[PDB]
Amino acid sequence: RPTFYRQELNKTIWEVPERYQNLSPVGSGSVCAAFDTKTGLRVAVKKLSRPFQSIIHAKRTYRELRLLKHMKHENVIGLLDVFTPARSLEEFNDVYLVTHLMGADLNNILTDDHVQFLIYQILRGLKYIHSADIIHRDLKPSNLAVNEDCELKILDFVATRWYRAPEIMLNWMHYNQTVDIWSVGCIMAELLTGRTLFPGTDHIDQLKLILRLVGTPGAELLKKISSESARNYIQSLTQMPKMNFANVFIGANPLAVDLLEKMLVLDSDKRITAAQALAHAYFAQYHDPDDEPVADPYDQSFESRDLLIDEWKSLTYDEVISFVPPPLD
Ligand SMILES: Nc1ccc2c(NCc3cccs3)nc(-c3ccccc3)nc2c1
Repeated sequence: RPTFYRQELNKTIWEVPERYQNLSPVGSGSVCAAFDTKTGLRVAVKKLSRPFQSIIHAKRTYRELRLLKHMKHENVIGLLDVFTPARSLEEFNDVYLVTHLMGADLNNILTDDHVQFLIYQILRGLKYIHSADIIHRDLKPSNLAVNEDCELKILDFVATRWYRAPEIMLNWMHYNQTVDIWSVGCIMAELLTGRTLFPGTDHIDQLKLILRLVGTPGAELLKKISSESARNYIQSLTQMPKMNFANVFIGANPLAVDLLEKMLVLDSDKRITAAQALAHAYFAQYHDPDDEPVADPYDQSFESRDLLIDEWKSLTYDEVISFVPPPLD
Protein backbone atom coordinates (compact mmCIF):
# COMPACT_ATOMS: atom_id res chain seq x y z
CA ARG A 1 0.00 0.00 0.00
CA PRO A 2 2.25 2.77 -1.29
CA THR A 3 2.22 6.47 -0.58
CA PHE A 4 0.36 8.57 -3.15
CA TYR A 5 1.25 12.08 -4.30
CA ARG A 6 -0.91 14.56 -6.18
CA GLN A 7 -0.26 17.25 -8.79
CA GLU A 8 -2.43 19.14 -11.26
CA LEU A 9 -1.26 18.42 -14.80
CA ASN A 10 -2.88 20.52 -17.54
CA LYS A 11 -6.64 19.89 -17.21
CA THR A 12 -6.95 17.17 -14.59
CA ILE A 13 -5.57 16.09 -11.22
CA TRP A 14 -3.26 13.09 -10.86
CA GLU A 15 -2.84 10.91 -7.76
CA VAL A 16 -0.16 8.28 -8.37
CA PRO A 17 2.22 6.21 -6.23
CA GLU A 18 5.57 7.77 -5.37
CA ARG A 19 7.44 5.20 -7.49
CA TYR A 20 6.28 6.99 -10.66
CA GLN A 21 8.18 10.26 -11.10
CA ASN A 22 8.61 13.17 -13.53
CA LEU A 23 5.16 13.08 -15.11
CA SER A 24 5.01 14.64 -18.57
CA PRO A 25 1.78 15.00 -20.60
CA VAL A 26 1.91 13.21 -23.95
CA GLY A 27 -1.66 12.98 -25.20
CA SER A 28 -5.36 13.05 -24.40
CA GLY A 29 -8.30 9.55 -21.09
CA SER A 30 -5.07 11.43 -20.44
CA VAL A 31 -1.63 9.81 -20.72
CA CYS A 32 1.60 10.93 -19.05
CA ALA A 33 5.16 9.80 -19.63
CA ALA A 34 6.98 9.11 -16.38
CA PHE A 35 10.02 7.45 -14.82
CA ASP A 36 9.46 4.24 -12.84
CA THR A 37 11.82 4.21 -9.85
CA LYS A 38 11.15 0.53 -9.08
CA THR A 39 12.43 -0.80 -12.43
CA GLY A 40 14.33 2.17 -13.85
CA LEU A 41 12.16 2.19 -16.98
CA ARG A 42 10.35 4.98 -18.77
CA VAL A 43 6.62 4.21 -18.62
CA ALA A 44 3.32 5.59 -19.89
CA VAL A 45 0.65 6.19 -17.24
CA LYS A 46 -2.91 6.43 -18.60
CA LYS A 47 -5.64 7.93 -16.41
CA LEU A 48 -9.05 6.80 -17.64
CA SER A 49 -11.65 9.51 -18.25
CA ARG A 50 -14.94 8.88 -16.41
CA PRO A 51 -14.46 5.08 -16.40
CA PHE A 52 -17.84 4.38 -14.75
CA GLN A 53 -19.95 7.11 -16.35
CA SER A 54 -22.54 4.72 -17.83
CA ILE A 55 -23.25 1.01 -18.19
CA ILE A 56 -21.42 1.18 -21.52
CA HIS A 57 -18.43 3.02 -20.03
CA ALA A 58 -18.22 0.71 -17.01
CA LYS A 59 -18.23 -2.40 -19.20
CA ARG A 60 -15.72 -0.82 -21.57
CA THR A 61 -13.39 -0.07 -18.65
CA TYR A 62 -13.82 -3.65 -17.42
CA ARG A 63 -13.16 -5.02 -20.91
CA GLU A 64 -9.96 -3.01 -21.31
CA LEU A 65 -8.56 -4.12 -17.94
CA ARG A 66 -9.32 -7.78 -18.69
CA LEU A 67 -7.65 -7.73 -22.12
CA LEU A 68 -4.49 -5.93 -20.98
CA LYS A 69 -4.13 -8.19 -17.94
CA HIS A 70 -4.28 -11.22 -20.25
CA MET A 71 -1.74 -10.14 -22.90
CA LYS A 72 1.75 -11.60 -22.24
CA HIS A 73 3.62 -11.57 -25.56
CA GLU A 74 6.61 -9.69 -26.97
CA ASN A 75 4.66 -8.19 -29.89
CA VAL A 76 1.54 -7.23 -27.88
CA ILE A 77 1.31 -4.39 -25.36
CA GLY A 78 1.47 -5.59 -21.77
CA LEU A 79 0.30 -4.26 -18.40
CA LEU A 80 3.08 -3.26 -16.02
CA ASP A 81 0.75 -2.00 -13.28
CA VAL A 82 -2.82 -0.95 -12.51
CA PHE A 83 -3.74 1.12 -9.46
CA THR A 84 -6.28 3.45 -7.88
CA PRO A 85 -6.07 6.05 -5.09
CA ALA A 86 -9.09 4.38 -3.49
CA ARG A 87 -8.78 2.44 -0.24
CA SER A 88 -12.11 0.61 -0.69
CA LEU A 89 -14.70 -0.36 -3.28
CA GLU A 90 -16.82 2.42 -1.78
CA GLU A 91 -14.43 5.26 -2.74
CA PHE A 92 -13.36 3.71 -6.06
CA ASN A 93 -13.71 6.07 -9.03
CA ASP A 94 -10.38 6.41 -10.90
CA VAL A 95 -8.35 3.81 -12.80
CA TYR A 96 -4.73 4.21 -13.95
CA LEU A 97 -2.95 1.91 -16.42
CA VAL A 98 0.85 1.65 -16.71
CA THR A 99 2.69 0.25 -19.75
CA HIS A 100 6.14 0.45 -21.29
CA LEU A 101 6.79 3.78 -22.97
CA MET A 102 6.91 2.98 -26.68
CA GLY A 103 8.97 5.22 -28.93
CA ALA A 104 6.79 5.93 -31.96
CA ASP A 105 4.18 4.39 -34.23
CA LEU A 106 4.46 3.03 -37.75
CA ASN A 107 2.88 6.26 -39.02
CA ASN A 108 5.71 8.32 -37.50
CA ILE A 109 8.33 6.17 -39.28
CA LEU A 110 11.42 1.36 -45.98
CA THR A 111 13.79 -1.38 -47.15
CA ASP A 112 12.33 -4.76 -48.08
CA ASP A 113 14.26 -6.28 -45.17
CA HIS A 114 12.63 -3.82 -42.76
CA VAL A 115 9.16 -4.71 -44.06
CA GLN A 116 9.83 -8.42 -43.50
CA PHE A 117 10.82 -7.87 -39.87
CA LEU A 118 8.01 -5.40 -39.20
CA ILE A 119 5.27 -7.49 -40.83
CA TYR A 120 6.69 -10.65 -39.24
CA GLN A 121 6.24 -9.14 -35.78
CA ILE A 122 2.63 -8.12 -36.48
CA LEU A 123 1.75 -11.61 -37.73
CA ARG A 124 3.51 -13.09 -34.70
CA GLY A 125 1.39 -10.93 -32.40
CA LEU A 126 -1.80 -11.67 -34.33
CA LYS A 127 -1.30 -15.43 -34.06
CA TYR A 128 -1.14 -15.05 -30.27
CA ILE A 129 -4.17 -12.75 -30.11
CA HIS A 130 -6.24 -14.85 -32.52
CA SER A 131 -5.45 -18.07 -30.63
CA ALA A 132 -7.27 -16.53 -27.64
CA ASP A 133 -10.35 -16.04 -29.85
CA ILE A 134 -9.75 -12.27 -29.89
CA ILE A 135 -10.18 -10.13 -33.01
CA HIS A 136 -8.44 -6.75 -33.08
CA ARG A 137 -10.71 -5.18 -35.75
CA ASP A 138 -8.80 -1.86 -35.78
CA LEU A 139 -5.31 -2.59 -37.10
CA LYS A 140 -3.71 0.55 -38.54
CA PRO A 141 -0.23 2.13 -38.37
CA SER A 142 -1.14 4.29 -35.35
CA ASN A 143 -1.98 1.09 -33.43
CA LEU A 144 1.56 -0.28 -33.97
CA ALA A 145 4.35 0.90 -31.67
CA VAL A 146 7.91 0.59 -32.99
CA ASN A 147 11.21 0.91 -31.14
CA GLU A 148 14.37 2.54 -32.35
CA ASP A 149 15.41 -1.14 -32.54
CA CYS A 150 12.53 -1.79 -34.99
CA GLU A 151 10.83 -3.90 -32.31
CA LEU A 152 7.06 -3.78 -32.76
CA LYS A 153 4.12 -4.11 -30.37
CA ILE A 154 0.43 -4.23 -31.24
CA LEU A 155 -1.56 -1.65 -29.29
CA ASP A 156 -5.19 -0.83 -28.68
CA PHE A 157 -6.99 2.05 -26.99
CA VAL A 158 -5.33 8.68 -40.95
CA ALA A 159 -8.74 7.15 -41.58
CA THR A 160 -9.71 3.86 -39.93
CA ARG A 161 -11.70 2.82 -43.02
CA TRP A 162 -8.56 2.66 -45.19
CA TYR A 163 -7.49 -0.51 -43.37
CA ARG A 164 -10.91 -2.10 -42.77
CA ALA A 165 -11.81 -5.42 -44.37
CA PRO A 166 -14.65 -5.13 -46.91
CA GLU A 167 -16.93 -7.48 -44.95
CA ILE A 168 -16.95 -5.06 -42.00
CA MET A 169 -18.01 -2.09 -44.13
CA LEU A 170 -20.76 -4.21 -45.70
CA ASN A 171 -21.91 -4.81 -42.08
CA TRP A 172 -21.64 -8.60 -42.33
CA MET A 173 -22.07 -10.24 -38.99
CA HIS A 174 -20.21 -13.55 -38.57
CA TYR A 175 -16.90 -12.24 -39.93
CA ASN A 176 -13.86 -14.23 -38.86
CA GLN A 177 -10.38 -13.41 -37.60
CA THR A 178 -9.00 -12.72 -41.07
CA VAL A 179 -10.41 -9.19 -41.02
CA ASP A 180 -7.12 -8.51 -39.24
CA ILE A 181 -5.12 -10.19 -42.02
CA TRP A 182 -6.78 -7.82 -44.50
CA SER A 183 -5.46 -4.95 -42.37
CA VAL A 184 -1.97 -6.44 -42.41
CA GLY A 185 -2.11 -6.57 -46.19
CA CYS A 186 -3.06 -2.90 -46.43
CA ILE A 187 -0.25 -1.97 -44.02
CA MET A 188 2.37 -4.10 -45.78
CA ALA A 189 1.31 -2.60 -49.12
CA GLU A 190 1.82 0.92 -47.75
CA LEU A 191 5.28 0.16 -46.36
CA LEU A 192 6.31 -1.17 -49.78
CA THR A 193 4.95 1.78 -51.80
CA GLY A 194 4.81 4.78 -49.46
CA ARG A 195 1.18 5.32 -50.48
CA THR A 196 -2.08 4.36 -48.82
CA LEU A 197 -3.42 1.38 -50.77
CA PHE A 198 -7.13 2.27 -50.45
CA PRO A 199 -7.48 5.98 -49.51
CA GLY A 200 -11.27 5.92 -49.72
CA THR A 201 -13.20 9.13 -49.12
CA ASP A 202 -16.06 7.22 -47.46
CA HIS A 203 -17.46 3.69 -47.21
CA ILE A 204 -18.87 3.59 -50.75
CA ASP A 205 -15.70 5.00 -52.35
CA GLN A 206 -13.62 2.61 -50.23
CA LEU A 207 -15.31 -0.45 -51.73
CA LYS A 208 -14.88 0.98 -55.24
CA LEU A 209 -11.10 1.23 -54.84
CA ILE A 210 -10.92 -2.22 -53.22
CA LEU A 211 -12.82 -3.94 -56.03
CA ARG A 212 -10.78 -2.11 -58.67
CA LEU A 213 -7.74 -3.98 -57.35
CA VAL A 214 -9.17 -7.39 -56.39
CA GLY A 215 -12.02 -7.48 -58.92
CA THR A 216 -15.73 -8.05 -58.60
CA PRO A 217 -16.59 -11.39 -56.96
CA GLY A 218 -17.26 -14.60 -58.83
CA ALA A 219 -20.24 -16.90 -58.46
CA GLU A 220 -18.49 -18.97 -55.77
CA LEU A 221 -18.44 -15.96 -53.44
CA LEU A 222 -21.86 -14.66 -54.50
CA LYS A 223 -23.60 -17.92 -53.56
CA LYS A 224 -22.43 -17.41 -49.95
CA ILE A 225 -23.82 -13.88 -49.42
CA SER A 226 -27.00 -13.98 -47.35
CA SER A 227 -28.15 -10.37 -47.90
CA GLU A 228 -30.33 -10.01 -50.98
CA SER A 229 -29.81 -6.25 -51.19
CA ALA A 230 -26.03 -6.62 -50.93
CA ARG A 231 -26.11 -9.44 -53.49
CA ASN A 232 -28.07 -7.36 -56.01
CA TYR A 233 -25.93 -4.23 -55.62
CA ILE A 234 -22.73 -6.24 -56.10
CA GLN A 235 -24.15 -8.09 -59.11
CA SER A 236 -25.29 -4.83 -60.73
CA LEU A 237 -21.82 -3.24 -60.74
CA THR A 238 -19.82 -3.38 -63.96
CA GLN A 239 -17.62 -6.48 -63.81
CA MET A 240 -14.02 -5.52 -63.12
CA PRO A 241 -11.22 -8.07 -63.55
CA LYS A 242 -8.72 -8.77 -60.81
CA MET A 243 -5.57 -6.77 -61.45
CA ASN A 244 -2.25 -8.59 -61.58
CA PHE A 245 -0.45 -7.83 -58.31
CA ALA A 246 2.95 -8.14 -60.01
CA ASN A 247 1.88 -5.26 -62.25
CA VAL A 248 0.57 -3.12 -59.37
CA PHE A 249 3.55 -3.76 -57.09
CA ILE A 250 6.23 -3.62 -59.77
CA GLY A 251 9.80 -3.97 -58.53
CA ALA A 252 8.90 -5.50 -55.17
CA ASN A 253 10.14 -8.84 -53.86
CA PRO A 254 8.07 -11.49 -55.71
CA LEU A 255 7.64 -13.29 -52.38
CA ALA A 256 6.11 -10.11 -50.93
CA VAL A 257 3.80 -9.85 -53.95
CA ASP A 258 2.73 -13.48 -53.52
CA LEU A 259 1.83 -12.91 -49.87
CA LEU A 260 -0.24 -9.80 -50.65
CA GLU A 261 -2.14 -11.93 -53.17
CA LYS A 262 -3.04 -14.29 -50.32
CA MET A 263 -3.95 -11.57 -47.80
CA LEU A 264 -6.03 -9.26 -50.01
CA VAL A 265 -8.70 -11.78 -51.00
CA LEU A 266 -12.37 -10.82 -51.04
CA ASP A 267 -13.56 -14.25 -49.85
CA SER A 268 -12.55 -14.32 -46.19
CA ASP A 269 -12.91 -18.12 -46.22
CA LYS A 270 -9.94 -18.24 -48.61
CA ARG A 271 -7.88 -15.55 -46.85
CA ILE A 272 -4.62 -16.65 -45.25
CA THR A 273 -4.37 -16.90 -41.46
CA ALA A 274 -1.67 -15.47 -39.22
CA ALA A 275 -0.21 -18.92 -38.53
CA GLN A 276 -0.21 -19.85 -42.21
CA ALA A 277 1.38 -16.50 -43.06
CA LEU A 278 4.16 -16.97 -40.51
CA ALA A 279 5.28 -20.00 -42.55
CA HIS A 280 5.26 -18.15 -45.89
CA ALA A 281 8.61 -18.20 -47.66
CA TYR A 282 8.78 -14.39 -47.38
CA PHE A 283 9.74 -14.79 -43.69
CA ALA A 284 12.29 -17.61 -44.08
CA GLN A 285 14.95 -15.61 -42.23
CA TYR A 286 12.82 -14.85 -39.15
CA HIS A 287 10.31 -17.72 -38.97
CA ASP A 288 10.86 -20.07 -36.01
CA PRO A 289 8.07 -22.60 -35.33
CA ASP A 290 9.30 -23.23 -31.76
CA ASP A 291 9.16 -19.51 -30.84
CA GLU A 292 5.72 -18.41 -32.06
CA PRO A 293 3.58 -19.19 -29.02
CA VAL A 294 -0.16 -19.16 -28.49
CA ALA A 295 -2.10 -17.61 -25.61
CA ASP A 296 -3.82 -19.04 -22.57
CA PRO A 297 -7.62 -19.39 -22.88
CA TYR A 298 -9.50 -16.09 -22.50
CA ASP A 299 -12.99 -15.97 -20.96
CA GLN A 300 -15.13 -13.64 -23.09
CA SER A 301 -18.46 -14.74 -21.58
CA PHE A 302 -18.98 -11.38 -19.84
CA GLU A 303 -19.57 -9.77 -23.25
CA SER A 304 -23.04 -11.32 -23.47
CA ARG A 305 -24.03 -10.12 -19.99
CA ASP A 306 -26.15 -7.09 -19.08
CA LEU A 307 -25.27 -5.74 -15.63
CA LEU A 308 -25.67 -2.60 -13.54
CA ILE A 309 -22.95 0.04 -13.27
CA ASP A 310 -22.03 -0.89 -9.70
CA GLU A 311 -21.56 -4.51 -10.78
CA TRP A 312 -19.16 -3.76 -13.65
CA LYS A 313 -17.46 -1.36 -11.23
CA SER A 314 -17.06 -4.08 -8.60
CA LEU A 315 -15.79 -6.58 -11.19
CA THR A 316 -13.26 -3.96 -12.27
CA TYR A 317 -12.20 -3.44 -8.64
CA ASP A 318 -11.62 -7.20 -8.31
CA GLU A 319 -9.27 -7.11 -11.30
CA VAL A 320 -7.29 -4.23 -9.79
CA ILE A 321 -6.82 -6.01 -6.45
CA SER A 322 -5.92 -9.40 -7.97
CA PHE A 323 -3.28 -7.96 -10.33
CA VAL A 324 0.11 -9.68 -10.05
CA PRO A 325 3.00 -7.55 -11.35
CA PRO A 326 4.99 -9.05 -14.21
CA PRO A 327 8.42 -10.44 -13.30
CA LEU A 328 11.38 -8.08 -13.48
CA ASP A 329 14.29 -9.11 -15.71
N1 LIG B 1 -18.17 -16.45 -46.74
C1 LIG B 1 -18.24 -15.15 -47.03
C2 LIG B 1 -17.16 -14.50 -47.62
C3 LIG B 1 -17.24 -13.14 -47.92
C4 LIG B 1 -18.40 -12.43 -47.62
C5 LIG B 1 -18.54 -11.07 -47.90
N2 LIG B 1 -17.51 -10.45 -48.48
C6 LIG B 1 -17.57 -9.01 -48.82
C7 LIG B 1 -17.81 -8.80 -50.32
C8 LIG B 1 -18.15 -9.74 -51.20
C9 LIG B 1 -18.30 -9.26 -52.46
C10 LIG B 1 -18.09 -7.95 -52.60
S1 LIG B 1 -17.70 -7.37 -51.09
N3 LIG B 1 -19.67 -10.42 -47.59
C11 LIG B 1 -20.68 -11.09 -47.01
C12 LIG B 1 -21.85 -10.41 -46.70
C13 LIG B 1 -22.92 -11.10 -46.13
C14 LIG B 1 -24.09 -10.43 -45.81
C15 LIG B 1 -24.20 -9.07 -46.07
C16 LIG B 1 -23.13 -8.38 -46.64
C17 LIG B 1 -21.96 -9.05 -46.96
N4 LIG B 1 -20.59 -12.40 -46.74
C18 LIG B 1 -19.47 -13.08 -47.02
C19 LIG B 1 -19.40 -14.44 -46.73
